[PDB]
Amino acid sequence: CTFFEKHHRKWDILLEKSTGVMEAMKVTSEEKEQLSTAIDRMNEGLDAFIQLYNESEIDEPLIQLDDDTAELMKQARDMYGQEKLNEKLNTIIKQILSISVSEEGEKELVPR
Repeated sequence: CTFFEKHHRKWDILLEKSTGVMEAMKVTSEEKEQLSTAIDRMNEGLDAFIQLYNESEIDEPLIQLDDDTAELMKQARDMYGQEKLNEKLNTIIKQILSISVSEEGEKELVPR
């Protein structure tokens, strides 16, 4: 992202800055810090990166891909909800997770 990669390390930057700092990008307005950030890069960044990865950032050698990101949205969605906005995040995450970014795994393994 800041070295060589472009978006390959950006999606992780948006997921690492959005709900990976809890202020560096979580205290931008809350509603705008989740939406603006859910569209900022998640817009074409997700639709793109996803169309390039569709694993949640697997290509990127970090841990795997599931925890690489899931661990982020998990710790948040398990600690507060995703960014302390669960109230509205549930939709922001459900949207940025149902948009087919989670892992294009039928929404998430099993729907029902």
